[PDB]
Amino acid sequence: QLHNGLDFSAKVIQGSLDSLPQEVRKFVEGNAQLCQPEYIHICDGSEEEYGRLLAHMQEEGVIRKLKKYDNCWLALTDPRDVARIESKTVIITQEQRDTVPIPKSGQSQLGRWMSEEDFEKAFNARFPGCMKGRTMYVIPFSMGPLGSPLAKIGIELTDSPYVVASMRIMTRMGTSVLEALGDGEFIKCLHSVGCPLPLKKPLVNNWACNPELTLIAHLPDRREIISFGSGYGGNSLLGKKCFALRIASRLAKEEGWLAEHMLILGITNPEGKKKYLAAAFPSACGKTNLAMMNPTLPGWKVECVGDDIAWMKFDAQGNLRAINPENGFFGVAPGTSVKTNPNAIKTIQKNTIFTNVAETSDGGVYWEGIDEPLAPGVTITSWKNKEWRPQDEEPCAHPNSRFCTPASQCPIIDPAWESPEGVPIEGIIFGGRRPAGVPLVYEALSWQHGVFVGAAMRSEAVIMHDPFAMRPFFGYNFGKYLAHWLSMAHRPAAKLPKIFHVNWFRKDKNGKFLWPGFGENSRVLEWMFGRIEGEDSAKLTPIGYVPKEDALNLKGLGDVNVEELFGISKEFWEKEVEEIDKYLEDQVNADLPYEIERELRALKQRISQM
Ligand SMILES: O=C([O-])C(=O)[O-]
Ligand SMILES: [Mn+2]
Ligand SMILES: [Mn+2]
Ligand code: NA
Repeated sequence: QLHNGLDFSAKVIQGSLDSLPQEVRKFVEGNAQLCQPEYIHICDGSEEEYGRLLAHMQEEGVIRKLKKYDNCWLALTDPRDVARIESKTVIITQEQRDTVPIPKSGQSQLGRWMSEEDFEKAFNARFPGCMKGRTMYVIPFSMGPLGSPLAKIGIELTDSPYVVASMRIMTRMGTSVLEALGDGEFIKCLHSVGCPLPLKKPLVNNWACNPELTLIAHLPDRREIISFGSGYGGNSLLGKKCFALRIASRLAKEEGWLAEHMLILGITNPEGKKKYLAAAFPSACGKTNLAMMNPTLPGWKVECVGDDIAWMKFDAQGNLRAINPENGFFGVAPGTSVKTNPNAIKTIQKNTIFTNVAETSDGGVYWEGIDEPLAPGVTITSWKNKEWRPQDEEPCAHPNSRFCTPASQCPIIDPAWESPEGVPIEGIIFGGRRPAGVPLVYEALSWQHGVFVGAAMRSEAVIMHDPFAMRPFFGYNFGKYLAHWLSMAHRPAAKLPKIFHVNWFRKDKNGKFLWPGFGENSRVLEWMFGRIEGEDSAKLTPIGYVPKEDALNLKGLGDVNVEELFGISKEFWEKEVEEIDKYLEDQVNADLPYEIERELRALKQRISQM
């Protein structure tokens, strides 16, 4: 430099620009030049850093300590900033069609593209000087076990201490990640709450955000994630959805692997034989519930590898190896009870950050569906910081409120949850909320049919399409994604996992659920287990294999309505197939793999013959 305006060394309050890898320093310094932070804090990932940052946020009123628990915290946000906003979530590529198929109707439900040109304008409208008066935190994080050949590293720059704290839980972060990275490639993650000081607008609930300018951008060819205006969850914790789904799915396409919205669980039978299963459900269908299920069948054990995302790659032996890229659970809080999820309740008792849940007068947490009586006299403060009663119109916790907890604390965390080589997947489970027509469980007829079943997934929010549970998350053209899945069948040695589809939520003719669910879902898993083992416990139907008469263990369940629960009606499925046909033609069109259209034609024909 000729002057003093490019070297940010004097601004570093922890760490050293001289200690960073070359490309890390350039990423850090270049963005400091643009965003103009008062300070640069290079995170070390220490407990000391963590505790002090927590106490600082506490003193500022950004978070509250929950006194009932061990080292637990509560953040209440500005009500404008409570969730991911897909309309403000975009992927930038040279051509639109690389990001999304071109829909015949004109409006895509499979993603949202922005031109390079439009993003540049948006970027320039947002980031210059955006961190004035704030600390820029530098988060070196690994997605996956540090030593895993399947793990990927990112650097996230942020002006939110809430993000730092949450990222510590959700990823492996700190000095060891920088040491592991060296001069290797990393995903560039830039985040700002978009409120430079002095504040131009009112600070609501001590929660910095810029709703009008909120934009969550992905530049896969630049390996960059750029997010502005939201401090919340999947908008700000850049490793989770942005990196481990959107960027990663593109990388996976390029490199021969898969990045998927799937839980990973290990299940052991009463004979000591263990299998790993993956399952993709929409974000309201019992995913965390299944991942840390407490099975009701004697002698069965379920252990949790991950509850949200899976990175999967065939090894030289042909086994589909999976890792959980995350280091914690960012779970939806309402609906979590000792009934629905006893192991979740146990996990979140300590070292856990809660966001937008209710607080009890004795320093505890509360939300809809917690199904836990309070002592008389104990009162509730809602997520809106106001007195609340169980009979009031509005809920005490926001529907998208969250716990943010360490994975290592789950009482049934799998002993291989951090194994570098990953765990061998033997089955993949798709599923949704369908009150009618769709059986409790069926098995895909082939890999190609299995990919179709994934592609055809629909779930009651109105029943909407959500293929592979990836609708908000495709890093690239969904048709190409289908092609990618299909190509797995053409590599020699590959042991293709059996594919199943589940529906826990089928109802009778008056609104009553047909299946008790929760821990009883172990009875369905047992069937899958046996089918993987090659047992003839199946009956052929037009939609795939279903359990034979008496194949399902229904002991202790009373009078289960088997005929309704597993009923398949021509009328319903004629409608179903036409709807899938119209959806795929519109939304995928020219990019629809031949094999998928073939499976569609085949299903239609099987239905026509019943
Ligand atoms: O936060 C999540 O996990 C989601 O929205 O799928
Ligand atoms: Mn998810
Ligand atoms: Mn359930
Ligand atoms: Na707050």
